[PDB]
Amino acid sequence: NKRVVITGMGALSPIGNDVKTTWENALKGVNGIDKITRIDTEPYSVHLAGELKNFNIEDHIDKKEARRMDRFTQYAIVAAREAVKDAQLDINENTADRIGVWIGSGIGGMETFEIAHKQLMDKGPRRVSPFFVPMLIPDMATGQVSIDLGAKGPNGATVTACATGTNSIGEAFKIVQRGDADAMITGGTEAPITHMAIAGFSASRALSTNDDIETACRPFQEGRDGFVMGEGAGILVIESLESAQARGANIYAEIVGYGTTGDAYHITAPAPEGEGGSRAMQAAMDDAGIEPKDVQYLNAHGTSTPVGDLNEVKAIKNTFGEAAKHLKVSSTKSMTGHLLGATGGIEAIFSALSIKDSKVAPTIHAVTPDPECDLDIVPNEAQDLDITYAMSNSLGFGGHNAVLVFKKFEA
Amino acid sequence: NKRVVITGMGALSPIGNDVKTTWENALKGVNGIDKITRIDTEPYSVHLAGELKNFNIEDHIDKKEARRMDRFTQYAIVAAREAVKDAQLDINENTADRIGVWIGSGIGGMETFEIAHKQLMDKGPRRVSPFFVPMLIPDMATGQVSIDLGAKGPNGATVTACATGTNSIGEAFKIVQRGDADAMITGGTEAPITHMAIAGFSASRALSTNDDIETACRPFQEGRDGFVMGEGAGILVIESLESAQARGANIYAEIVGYGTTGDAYHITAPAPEGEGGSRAMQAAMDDAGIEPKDVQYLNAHGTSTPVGDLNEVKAIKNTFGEAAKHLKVSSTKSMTGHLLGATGGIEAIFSALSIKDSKVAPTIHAVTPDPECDLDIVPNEAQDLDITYAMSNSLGFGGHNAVLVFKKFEA
Repeated sequence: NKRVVITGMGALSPIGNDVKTTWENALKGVNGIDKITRIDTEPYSVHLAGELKNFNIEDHIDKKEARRMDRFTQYAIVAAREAVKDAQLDINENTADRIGVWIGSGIGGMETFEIAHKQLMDKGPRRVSPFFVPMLIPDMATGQVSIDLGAKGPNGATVTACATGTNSIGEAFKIVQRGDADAMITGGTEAPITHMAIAGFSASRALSTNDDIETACRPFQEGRDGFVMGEGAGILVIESLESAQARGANIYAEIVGYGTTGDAYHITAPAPEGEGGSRAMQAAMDDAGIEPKDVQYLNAHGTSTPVGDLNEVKAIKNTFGEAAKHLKVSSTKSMTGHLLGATGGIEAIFSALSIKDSKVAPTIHAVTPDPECDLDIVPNEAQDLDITYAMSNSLGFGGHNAVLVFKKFEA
Repeated sequence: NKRVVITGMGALSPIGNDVKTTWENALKGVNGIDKITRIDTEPYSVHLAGELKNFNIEDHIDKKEARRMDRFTQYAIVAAREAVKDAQLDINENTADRIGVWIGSGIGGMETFEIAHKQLMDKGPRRVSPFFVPMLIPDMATGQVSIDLGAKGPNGATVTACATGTNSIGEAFKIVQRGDADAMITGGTEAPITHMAIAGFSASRALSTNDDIETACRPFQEGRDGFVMGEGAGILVIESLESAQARGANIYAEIVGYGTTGDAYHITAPAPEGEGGSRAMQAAMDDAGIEPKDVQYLNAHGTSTPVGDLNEVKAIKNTFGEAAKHLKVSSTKSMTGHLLGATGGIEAIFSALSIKDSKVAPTIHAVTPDPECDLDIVPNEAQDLDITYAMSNSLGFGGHNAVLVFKKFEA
């Protein structure tokens, strides 16, 4: 059973258009949420989202070969390129067949559908673009990324809502571990800031109606009224240890555990006591061959929803027990917003970078605490911390629970 | 490596509302393709499709709960129930945690999107149903299926276009094999017969505009002009050998191999000479520990497209070699149509049932033999054949290739 290491990272987030902007800004507690500029939010009750700032796709890809990509694919391509450059992974005739792509998108090409549906309705089916289908479907990020990079190994996408990025990485992890690829370009991507997504998520009352930016998203806090939608992509290049060392690559961290469970409870509501989340955390630690004692850091799912944030704390308290007081939890979503599919990818990056730099990003807006949520939230300011094992949680709609455990590399 | 066996099957297809009907009808070369009744097809050039016949959802699910499910989820629920009943898998307090769900849908809730987007446009954002999001996204079939059955093990969905059914099963296979679950309810589902899907696929020139119900879908033959769209769901209950034997379950077949590759060539067009397809077939055989000599049957992808069908034969020829003209290949899409997400599941079923009943389903409409596609396609009439190893290919849009290898249960 081969050892799997992280050799590259790529990111586009509301707080940075590359990994170290994103990461540095994350340690300074920067706010990615702001008034929506992408759409006219007049008829809605939500006007805030974590949009990418100062981002031009034409800086990265030619116009003709971009007009044929939905934003969610655009972000994946840019982030994957960054991660491959970072790992200095050479994808060529000798290596391509064993270098795969496994990038999920929870929502897919929402904007593309809206445009093409308007067309069919308002102007007839005959004027629907021949590029509609390959722009719309969730696996098109993976397909387009593999074409762009020449990667030919195992090729897929795990679509599991908010847990999409974490599951996709986990699958890619087990693909390398079983020896079916030497390297995988993996993670999550999402472009949900659209008419239909805002109207859909607020219809189901999952979105915050707060118009003020300084408290809109406030994980684990009094007054939290749902998550704030964000966009971006979190991509990892993961390799076998053999491969990484053979080509001489720098190692960020090792991936050692992956657990996934289902609540089998409600289609949108978390299972009471966060029971599914607990079983997922336990499975990931059983995979890693560790116990709760060994985990210093946990990047929480913490979306700033009443039940979610409460149920996660309950899950953590049940699973860790005594070690719950002596455990650093952070919800980086407080800065980025909930990136949906892409959130698990970006959080895997945050987690692995936390092990490397011995730091933990804060949970900003930690103003009005909660007697129910009595965990070490690493409030408002970044703390130093020596980490050996980090956890990342993703507990999304549909009852999907996904957890990854990362480990410091030393030999 | 733990041995993984198929204990249950469930199916909804254009040629039957359960496995027995579907399979029996399949061995008689029944035509599932007929004029579309789902929607007014007047402004389009395509008027045929493989719709479910005499299927009412209220026979299976109460109207109040069905109204909150897109057809693709409705199909997944009904087929999963059948496979569970078939396997007599009991999901309870002691088992649920180790029984997972992994059901993919390549397209998800196309109809739900069309309805909600229309309301958003000509009425307003506040008239959008609160059930829109959980009806729309692709992982909701897995979410709703696990809730309905109480299954709580690994929870996910592999979305890879036409290869969705096959990849999903491959993932579930690997989950049991690594011992992360005792059983998995897995497969593909799809409800693609919608305005936006017909307009989308014809715009990209992938659908036949043929009206002749008896020649619309002619896999591998002379006049083929694209695929014919179908709906349905193909669900398997797969289990560890130890588990199936402990609870006393009848075994259909064993899953022994799984390969997945990426073309890294074109978004819709197959890699030249089906090179990616060949690597996927080789990977699955390497996984299974067999050579091309050992395969008696291969359920081909064969969607009735010029380039696709030709490139698959090329892939088969390149990979099997001498054994190529001693291989029994067949494309069951000739009868069901191309079910997209569901097709991988429906074909895994056919492949496994082919090993059990030692009978191969035919490729109907094999009227005009194309000189380039010179394979043993089991023309028009079902043949008898002893099978030890069966292959199922799925090579779809986005450059995704997925191959499973099944094996007659030994001991």
